[PDB]
Amino acid sequence: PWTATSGSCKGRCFELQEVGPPDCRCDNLCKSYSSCCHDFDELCLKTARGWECTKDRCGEVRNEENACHCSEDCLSRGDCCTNYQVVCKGESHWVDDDCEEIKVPECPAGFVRPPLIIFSVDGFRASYMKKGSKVMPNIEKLRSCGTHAPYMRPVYPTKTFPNLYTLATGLYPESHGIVGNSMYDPVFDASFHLRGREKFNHRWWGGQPLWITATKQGVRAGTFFWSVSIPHERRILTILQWLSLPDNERPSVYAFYSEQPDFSGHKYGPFGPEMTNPLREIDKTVGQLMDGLKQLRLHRCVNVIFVGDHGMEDVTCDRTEFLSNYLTNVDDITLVPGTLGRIRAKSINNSKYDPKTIIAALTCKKPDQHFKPYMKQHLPKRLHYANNRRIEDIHLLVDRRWHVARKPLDVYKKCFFQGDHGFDNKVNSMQTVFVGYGPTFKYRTKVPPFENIELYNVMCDLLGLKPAPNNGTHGSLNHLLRTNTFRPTMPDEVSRPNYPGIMYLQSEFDLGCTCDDKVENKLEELNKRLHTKGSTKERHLLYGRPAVLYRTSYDILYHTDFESGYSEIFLMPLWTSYTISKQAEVSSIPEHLTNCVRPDVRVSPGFSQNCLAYKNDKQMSYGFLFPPYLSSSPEAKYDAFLVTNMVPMYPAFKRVWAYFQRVLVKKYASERNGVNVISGPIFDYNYDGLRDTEDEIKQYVEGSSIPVPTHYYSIITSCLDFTQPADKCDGPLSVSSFILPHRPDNDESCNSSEDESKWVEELMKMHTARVRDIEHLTGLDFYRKTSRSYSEILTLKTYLHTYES
Ligand SMILES: *[C@@H]1O[C@H](CO)[C@@H](O[C@@H]2O[C@H](CO)[C@@H](O[C@@H]3O[C@H](CO[C@H]4O[C@H](CO)[C@@H](O)[C@H](O[C@H]5O[C@H](CO)[C@@H](O)[C@H](O)[C@@H]5O[C@H]5O[C@H](CO)[C@@H](O)[C@H](O)[C@@H]5O)[C@@H]4O)[C@@H](O)[C@H](O[C@H]4O[C@H](CO)[C@@H](O)[C@H](O)[C@@H]4O[C@H]4O[C@H](CO)[C@@H](O)[C@H](O)[C@@H]4O)[C@@H]3O)[C@H](O)[C@H]2NC(C)=O)[C@H](O)[C@H]1NC(C)=O
Ligand SMILES: Cc1noc(-c2cnc(N[C@@H]3Cc4ccc(Cl)cc4C3)nc2)n1
Ligand SMILES: [Ca+2]
Ligand SMILES: [Ca+2]
Ligand SMILES: [K+]
Ligand code: NA
Ligand SMILES: [Zn+2]
Repeated sequence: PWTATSGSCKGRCFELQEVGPPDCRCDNLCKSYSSCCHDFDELCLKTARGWECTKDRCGEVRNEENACHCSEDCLSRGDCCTNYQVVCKGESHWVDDDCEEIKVPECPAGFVRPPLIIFSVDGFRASYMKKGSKVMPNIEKLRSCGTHAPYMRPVYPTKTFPNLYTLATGLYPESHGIVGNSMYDPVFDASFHLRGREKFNHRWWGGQPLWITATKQGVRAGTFFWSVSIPHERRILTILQWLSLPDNERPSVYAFYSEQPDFSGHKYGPFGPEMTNPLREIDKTVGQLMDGLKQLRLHRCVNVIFVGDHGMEDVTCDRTEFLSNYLTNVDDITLVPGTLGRIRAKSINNSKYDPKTIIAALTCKKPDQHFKPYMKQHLPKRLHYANNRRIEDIHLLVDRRWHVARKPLDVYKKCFFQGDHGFDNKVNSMQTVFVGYGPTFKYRTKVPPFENIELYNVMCDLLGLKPAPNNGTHGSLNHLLRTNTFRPTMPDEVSRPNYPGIMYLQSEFDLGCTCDDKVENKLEELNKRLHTKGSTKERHLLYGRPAVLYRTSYDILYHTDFESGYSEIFLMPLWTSYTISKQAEVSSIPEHLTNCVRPDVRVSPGFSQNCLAYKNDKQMSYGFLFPPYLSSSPEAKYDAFLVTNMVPMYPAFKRVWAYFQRVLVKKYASERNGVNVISGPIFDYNYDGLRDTEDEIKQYVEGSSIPVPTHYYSIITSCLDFTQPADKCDGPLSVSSFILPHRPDNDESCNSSEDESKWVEELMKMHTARVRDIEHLTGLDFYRKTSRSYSEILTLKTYLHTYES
């Protein structure tokens, strides 16, 4: 691509509209494209006399060659050194001023809205805010005076370009398309890398990033990307100069980026003694910006976000696993290596390549194996890492502190490095930072940790923009904001339930089921009638019926111990809701009821499962959504064996489910002072994170229309103040949820030959989920009827229980 570098940057330095080749460029990215005009360094990257005013420069004659000015005309030109008022005019550094609440924007005449400045730092691990506090006074003041989270959760993989582009779009990497720092797109037949020019091609970058959302809605944006050779001081000066533009030309949104502390963290590890200086230098850059804003009378006008992309872990060349120690055929694969693995065939002409044999050769083969293979559809759903053709079918999830590589020579013909990142985004070392400071943010406010996919919505709220469709939950971060909150309405219910009564005689059913239940009292007869009409429903359905947000046919079924929403289309519940008090007792399935399945006289035979299909299907068994172990009485236990409570389960999966139901539910009720459980199936055969329609289901119980779930979920809710029982909670709630994969083996669990007490809870913790994850996968809307604010409930639905110490 040819450039006419003989043009000039005169009057165009850091121009905001980029110009078309062959014309030469003067914008903050021209260096990256080898396209700057011949005089860009001379005019636009001045360095003379450095970055600071000194007493002797005060009131100097302007010399246009100087990097920044200390002349009397510099404030009107907008090009003072950032410490000009401190050195020359007796002013204090911003960091030395007391924190004073910004109740309203205090903006210069002609400012239509508070500008937003995003100050992005690469590799800034969450714990640096505490561990580095003594050397980061400007950042500690933003943090203590503004709104801060103890940490912000990045997206997987915890790499730079996936995370920065998620910050910009509100999208998961599988949706925006930047699924790694390295990628092959088989449709394009094209490779994306950190080095080189392919990564500039727009076809890689999907969604709508914030600078485009702004520009389309009439809000002007600074260019967010900076060529690496532009010094940080010059990036700050360029932002301050843009903020001095005339009102009609001046952007409202800006970004600064620092390559530190990531650059040093790779060399020295996250807490290497060499890491103090990079933290001090980032802090000094924040101080330049804040002093510069104070000079422009913008320090009580601009909203500042201080945010990282990911953290940093200790990783050394010696902690590398080699695929050459597992695979015979190592020359027949291409590996994307490091802190994750992605595997595909080296040649699409090789008809000997078999993913199943590769997976099996990588599965629990060495006792302390430091990675686990997955077909991407079997990855924890909370990673949202499958629905992109750029994500290879075979994935390796690498243990924190480790790498994977194809063969040893890859590690020494490429130890050097002491830090790296990329691992599972629930890993503590990978967590990063969020601070918001300014008029629109709250004052001296802590907020709970949240995910970086939520920030795009908030940045849109700060700018008065309608966000493009994204994976945030708009409103979930309203508690960060003083004003500009977004006040969503609950989605409208699409399908109303049927409330069937007794409509069928037992002999109408030819389901091939049997139950030893022929055992016969007017006291207990009215009572069973009241329980079937919903007399215990306020105990077992604590937060209202889930709303069904798509068109379908389903029945509400009431029972003593549980309530369900029973799909006549999928022949099983969409949800089953029950409450277990701290005092509840566990019981056995009585010997005479081991194989008991009972026709439900409220549901037609034609909308029922049948036991014959399970008998004939030699791979598939069944379980129950409401656990028979937690029946309130022997009489109530018969309800748990209704055919309307049965769901298809592989034997291997029933090991996990029966341990959850028999041991773990009661443990959680004990620990949390009661729990409310909502359980159900999920169908996601196209791994898009969204509810399947019936025509997407790939597997049925043999000989039947009974669809097989890809996953089983549970939502486990209790009172945040555990001095109140789950069923009498006046205040905020506490939730944990999971999305367990419905697999025919426990190959994921290397210790599965051992007692469930040694592996099942570990599996469940890996498959922890947000309620929102379950909403996407089911088309249900939970917590419709609480005493809590809708924004509070949205925050609850985005909560992830991480199980990190
Ligand atoms: C996270 O939030 C995001 C954003 O909301 C959610 O993603 C949305 O999900 C929708 C459902 O999966 C999806 O809607 C589809 O849009 C199709 C048009 O798509 C283009 O236009 C939009 C708007 O500008 C654009 O954003 C799209 O961008 C994608 O594709 C480009 C490359 O083409 C990428 O650069 C970009 O990164 C992005 O890729 C991602 O999404 C695509 C799917 O669009 C994936 O395949 C990628 O892997 C990656 O994840 C596009 O440029 C529209 O055509 C669809 O409608 C079809 O389906 C319905 C089914 O009923 C049918 O009625 C229609 O007739 C049509 O069917 C016909 O085509 C079928 C497929 O060829 C065919 O099989 C049939 O037989 C028919 O011929 C559909 O509406 C929307 O695009 C995305 N948007 C984004 C940004 O990803 C996401 O779900 C959220 N995640 C969670 C878990 O909640
Ligand atoms: C070489 C090289 N490798 O990386 C970079 C680089 C990375 N990032 C930026 N700017 C970021 C992009 C972004 C996205 C979203 C938000 Cl909210 C803020 C920001 C600022 N500039 C350059 N140059
Ligand atoms: Ca990074
Ligand atoms: Ca799906
Ligand atoms: K069977
Ligand atoms: Na196993
Ligand atoms: Zn890095």
